[PDB]
Amino acid sequence: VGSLNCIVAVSQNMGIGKNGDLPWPPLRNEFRYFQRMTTTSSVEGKQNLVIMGKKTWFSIPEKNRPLKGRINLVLSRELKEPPQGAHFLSRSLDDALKLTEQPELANKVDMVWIVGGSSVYKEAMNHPGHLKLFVTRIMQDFESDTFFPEIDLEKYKLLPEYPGVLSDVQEEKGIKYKFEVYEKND
Ligand SMILES: *O=P(*)(*)([O])(OP([O])(=O)O[C][C]1O[C](N2[C]=[C][C]C(C([N])=O)=[C]2)[C]([O])[C]1[O])O(*)[C][C]1O[C](N2[C]=NC3=C2N=[C]N=C3[N])[C](O(*)P(*)([O])([O])=O)[C]1[O]
Ligand SMILES: CCn1c(Sc2cccc(OC)c2)c(C)c2c(N)nc(N)nc21
Repeated sequence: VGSLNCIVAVSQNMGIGKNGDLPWPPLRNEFRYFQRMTTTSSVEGKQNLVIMGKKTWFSIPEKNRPLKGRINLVLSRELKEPPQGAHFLSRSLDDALKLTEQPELANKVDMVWIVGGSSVYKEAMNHPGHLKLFVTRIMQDFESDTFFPEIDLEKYKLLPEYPGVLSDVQEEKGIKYKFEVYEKND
């Protein structure tokens, strides 16, 4: 199994969701970028795995589920099986990651992408090890009911460039946003 990564899009006041949807109106290229980053392997004959909490899964439009060309794994202690359309179910982040080391998954999985929500991000961010955060900065405040955890810039370095990620500002529907990559290794 390769890289462990988080990917998120966040507002200026650290917002990631509101009422089970994004705080902002849909941004076409942000969706494209999320799709491109989580799908693209760098290891022939392998697939990336996406790990998300239950609320995150159900927040994706049913038509868009499962995230195609990726192995879809949902985190939940209440569910007894994977949701309709999902591939795997685990009862914790550790278990999910433990699960990648099984004869089954071990040789099929390139990158692992945590795609939210807050609690999943928090646990990954605070766990020792090599981790990147792919952060889309939505450059306004938006009304939100769930937030991205604190990024500790003592451990997470903002990268000055990263291949296949743009460095300038984008804008859709009057909303400016930028892509960022942070790395820690501890
Ligand atoms: O953590 P969750 O997925 O839900 P949260 O934090 O409320 O997120 C949903 C909101 O945020 C948006 N969003 C999601 C990802 C990225 C993103 C962005 N802008 O990039 C935005 C969505 O649109 C929503 O508005 O789910 C909570 C349930 O999942 C289970 N959970 C989380 N973590 C674990 C876990 N189960 C087991 N282990 C772990 N580590 C829990 O399920 P339960 O209650 O046990 O059945 C949580 O309830
Ligand atoms: C495209 C919006 N979006 C989303 S919601 C979404 C995800 C995939 C498909 C989809 O179809 C409308 C919606 C998530 C979970 C997500 C994420 N973790 N990181 C970034 N940078 N963007 C994200």
